[PDB]
Amino acid sequence: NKTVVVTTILESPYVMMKKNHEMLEGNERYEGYCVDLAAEIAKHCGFKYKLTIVGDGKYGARDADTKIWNGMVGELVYGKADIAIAPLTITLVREEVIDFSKPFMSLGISIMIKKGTPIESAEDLSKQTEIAYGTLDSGSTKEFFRRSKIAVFDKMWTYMRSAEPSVFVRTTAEGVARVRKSKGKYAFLLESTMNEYIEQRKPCDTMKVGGNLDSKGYGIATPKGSSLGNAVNLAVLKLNEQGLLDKLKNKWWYDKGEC
Amino acid sequence: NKTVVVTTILESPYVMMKKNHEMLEGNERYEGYCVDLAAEIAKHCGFKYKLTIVGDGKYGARDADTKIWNGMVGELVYGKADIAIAPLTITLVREEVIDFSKPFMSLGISIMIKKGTPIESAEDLSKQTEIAYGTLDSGSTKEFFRRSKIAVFDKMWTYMRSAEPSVFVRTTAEGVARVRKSKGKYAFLLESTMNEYIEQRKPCDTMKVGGNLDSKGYGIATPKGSSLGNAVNLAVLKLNEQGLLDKLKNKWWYDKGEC
Ligand SMILES: N[C@@H](Cn1c2c(c(=O)[nH]c1=O)CCC2)C(=O)O
Ligand SMILES: N[C@@H](Cn1c2c(c(=O)[nH]c1=O)CCC2)C(=O)O
Repeated sequence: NKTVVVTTILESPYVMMKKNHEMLEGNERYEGYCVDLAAEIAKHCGFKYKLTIVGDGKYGARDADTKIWNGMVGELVYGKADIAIAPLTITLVREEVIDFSKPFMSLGISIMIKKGTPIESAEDLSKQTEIAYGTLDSGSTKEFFRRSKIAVFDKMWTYMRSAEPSVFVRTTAEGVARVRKSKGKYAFLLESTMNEYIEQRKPCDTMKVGGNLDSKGYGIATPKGSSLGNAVNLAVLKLNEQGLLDKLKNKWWYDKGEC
Repeated sequence: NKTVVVTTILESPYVMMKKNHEMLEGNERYEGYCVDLAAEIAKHCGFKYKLTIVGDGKYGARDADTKIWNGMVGELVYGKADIAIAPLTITLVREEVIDFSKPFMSLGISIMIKKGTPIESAEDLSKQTEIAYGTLDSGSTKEFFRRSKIAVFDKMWTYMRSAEPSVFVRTTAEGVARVRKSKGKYAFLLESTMNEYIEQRKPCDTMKVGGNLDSKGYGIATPKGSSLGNAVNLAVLKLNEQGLLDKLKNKWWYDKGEC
């Protein structure tokens, strides 16, 4: 009856503006993993959709003061969009306010260094200060450290929230650029699948080291009680079971790898 | 109000009989990953429970003809249990008849060989016959090959269902024993986490080879429309975020690894 409003975010290689996008219109000006994923889900759920880029360019966090949800989560919570299709992490605080399909991608927080950086693990970073390190300000990664009770991760958090100048960045591209220009003096803590993607991008000067600090997954989100919830969940399971999600990952990560 | 009836299955190291269990009673008779997980979930959701072993010793499949569900899924579907806590794979067909919490453990189908077997991937396997290979005669792994349309997995499936003598086994233990006693002439297709578990068990003559064929997860299951659903799902997320699920895996997989 109505065109589904999808909220997503400009994050390579999930959703990106096609080259010379000015000559394009609607959904055709975007390309990426979640762009392809959106098409598949729509086709399987039988619905027309419109891709929109989240107004504040954020994922989703609740302000402790105003208790207001921002980012894509907020878009769904306050009814500005019908569904969110992006690298959105399934978390307890978010699951309490919105619904998540089963994960369409598995991942965990990882460490990105400039090749050559004498860092092999989180503990390595924790017991040193020569090499600074941070995370995306805002996001599930930052929250992980902020809420963790585990010795190593709590030590890291006390360091990061106190660091000066700030060790946090506004976007992934900023973290990546910061690592690249810090001559091995800055390590970026980000989600493994993004870490892996950048490792295959010129100038091929970064790499993921160590194991993941945790294990989470990205899920398709819908506002609570949404009628699309059930169908989308089944669509995600179906797509994964047919190997489609694996192919989409290959296509955007390695088929187009530049290293 | 009522003691929650938990249905689980004897599958090491998820649920196992303690030494001299005849000396013990109730839940104290069992130990393992799911036993610990069950206790953690119950504590967080605030309910008393009784661990029970699924009658037919199966995970859950629908009979094509009678369309009746067996195993743990069947116990939930037909109201014989309130919740299922075990290495139960989240699949589309199952999600259509029961509810699953988000995954508490990630996995994928993998290849188990006796040390020295000249096999490294599903493709090697599919391109030969001297080395027999199969899976459990029941479960998601078997179902994966049965419904797969990917050339490699289809070829493998056509071989397995035609194979004589039968390459399917009644249980993991049998799959392992067959691998262990086949002089390298039999490979077992099983879920990664079990493969990894057995690789750390004496005689230490088996190992995992190649990447996983797929990417899936185990979830706590409840009957569709169960009131326990929400709280359980939230509990799994919390346990994961606090890092308890990772601790339980280390404890049952590596802390007591015998190799
Ligand atoms: N997925 C997270 C957002 N997010 C993302 C990346 C990261 O490194 N850290 C992080 O928190 C890379 C892409 C998105 C969320 O939902 O908050
Ligand atoms: N997890 C599956 C059951 N199962 C299991 C293993 C396997 O190798 N294959 C399989 O289908 C080892 C652990 C249990 C299900 O839910 O049906």
